[PDB]
Amino acid sequence: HHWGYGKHNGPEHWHKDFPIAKGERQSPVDIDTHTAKYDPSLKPLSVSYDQATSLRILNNGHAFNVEFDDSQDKAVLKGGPLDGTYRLIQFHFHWGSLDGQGSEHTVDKKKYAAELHLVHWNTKYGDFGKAVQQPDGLAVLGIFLKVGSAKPGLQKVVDVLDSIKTKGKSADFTNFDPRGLLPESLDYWTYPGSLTTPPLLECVTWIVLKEPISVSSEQVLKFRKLNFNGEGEPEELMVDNWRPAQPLKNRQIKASFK
Ligand SMILES: NS(=O)(=O)c1ccc2c(c1)[C@H]1CCC[C@H]1[C@@H](c1ccc(O)cc1Cl)N2
Ligand SMILES: [Zn+2]
Repeated sequence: HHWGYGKHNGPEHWHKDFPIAKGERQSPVDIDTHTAKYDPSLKPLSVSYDQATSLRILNNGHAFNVEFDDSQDKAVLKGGPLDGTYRLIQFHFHWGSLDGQGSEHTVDKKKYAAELHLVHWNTKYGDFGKAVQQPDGLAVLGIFLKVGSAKPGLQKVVDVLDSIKTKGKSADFTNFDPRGLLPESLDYWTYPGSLTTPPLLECVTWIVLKEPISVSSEQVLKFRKLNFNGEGEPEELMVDNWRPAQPLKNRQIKASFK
């Protein structure tokens, strides 16, 4: 009886195994655009992905993860609210059963069809396992997906999903360039928060881009053909793998922009 996104094991249940679920800096949150303050001291974000080395794509029973070689400073996130250098380790998405839901963060209570998380760890903690124990261990770059025009840079992801339909399946996934998933603008909101799944550790600087990317109906439909279950188990479609908005509590969301 492991955590998941069903009626009996979903987000309202997680606090029983992970009491930090009701903590002081939980993610995601609603971004009230009128209450977020412009912080003219925030530096522009630095996204250096030109040497990014993708290795593998994995269905972990909760989402699919595209994993990167993070054994050197290849793909890094710096500037914005961050002190130091954060190394890209993996990306994944959260998505809905319908185009009207799927994102974890909301903007004035608006839900997007999906949300991309580019996950980075602080290189002063040496490994991701150490970083998740620190209040400034991770920086997650969050990008909203809306349904409209196709995102050409996503199609290589969409087309390998047949090969990792069920929990525990992995496939080689080399030479994938995550710059193809970025919107034009790097305008962002930032706040201190948490992992959005168990173990819900309060180790994340969230950096949420204002500008969504557009993906096609056919592209998101392929996300929705994935399975939460293992091979040879009854089919349960991988949909609505998103946690809802958590209380902001004693936090301010800052904007990089007016
Ligand atoms: N939706 S998200 O981007 O907020 C997110 C949610 C859950 C997890 C991650 C990212 C990644 C990133 C850091 C820890 C890691 C993971 C975990 C797995 C195995 C481990 O041994 C440790 C950890 Cl903590 N859990
Ligand atoms: Zn995530």
